[PDB]
Amino acid sequence: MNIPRFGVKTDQEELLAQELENLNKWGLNIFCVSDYAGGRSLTCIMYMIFQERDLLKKFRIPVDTMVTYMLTLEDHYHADVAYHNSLHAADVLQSTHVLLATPALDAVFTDLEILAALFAAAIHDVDHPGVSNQFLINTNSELALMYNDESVLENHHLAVGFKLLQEDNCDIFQNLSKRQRQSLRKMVIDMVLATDMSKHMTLLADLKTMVETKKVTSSGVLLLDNYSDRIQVLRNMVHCADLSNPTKPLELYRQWTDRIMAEFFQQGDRERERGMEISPMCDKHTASVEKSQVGFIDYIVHPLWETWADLVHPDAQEILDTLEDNRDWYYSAI
Ligand SMILES: CC(=O)CCCCn1c(=O)c2c(ncn2C)n(C)c1=O
Ligand SMILES: [Mg+2]
Ligand SMILES: [Zn+2]
Repeated sequence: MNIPRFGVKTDQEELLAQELENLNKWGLNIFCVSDYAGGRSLTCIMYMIFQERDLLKKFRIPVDTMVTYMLTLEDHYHADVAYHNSLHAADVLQSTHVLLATPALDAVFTDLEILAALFAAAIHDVDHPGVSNQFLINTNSELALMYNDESVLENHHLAVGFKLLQEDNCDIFQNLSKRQRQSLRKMVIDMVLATDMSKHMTLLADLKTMVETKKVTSSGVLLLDNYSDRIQVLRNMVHCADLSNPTKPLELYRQWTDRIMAEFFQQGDRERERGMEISPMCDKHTASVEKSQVGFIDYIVHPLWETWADLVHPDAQEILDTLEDNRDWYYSAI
């Protein structure tokens, strides 16, 4: 291919150039990006980010190969799924891109660790069917049997993300050294596996413990002396970016909330048809969208982002406020 300016073919190039000025900002509107990029946000944003960080040249990644992988990856997100489609992936990627550039983490991560995090973010939900792990377990699916009921979807996301590199002209890591490929794989595994919600408690516990014994340079920049600490920060970062929806401008968060409930209810419908015990928040006949988000933010999202903010202080101060404003907004919408 000839490679379009912003990676994708668009009829609204300038309206798109407008939004991409927010590429490095929390305030980026990915819904607009999707609209202006013919529904290919993940391909667009990943291309932009990779140019922005000079990652194509750094790792000697042919552009045509990069674009072919990204389109392939995007195609394996399900368009009929309400929330867990390529838009969610583009969102999580871009948030991750911002969280990497946060001042308190300046010159901490290697280029490889950066590359891994962005690759993990992009693939973390590929080929999601629109139902939870427990649904795949209860139905005795092939997937749940392969992976022994443990992080089924997440394991599936890793398998699919990596196997796609083998489709014609998709090997974006072809010029990486063996050592680097080995190392990237590990990091990506750890990060994607950390997006299983049942890992959240331990993840946050470790992050909290990290925060209490943190050491800083003269500048305010965090000092992560060794590898083990860094991947712990990377795991939490992608996890944060994954649950970053309620930290965004209210206009966006509400649209995310609508997408997730549609997905949730659609599972519930299917659970009902099959006479299965309905999963939490999936019963359209008894679910309070507004209560659920307040519980979610109170028990999961605030504790998570608070701890992250302590770690990167004071870089996340505005993000934390926005979460608290959004919490309040949903509290009063009951
Ligand atoms: C709007 C948004 O952030 C959806 C992505 C998170 C999905 N999600 C949950 O995972 C969840 C939840 N409550 C408990 N849990 C474990 N809610 C409300 C939720 O949306
Ligand atoms: Mg996931
Ligand atoms: Zn996700």
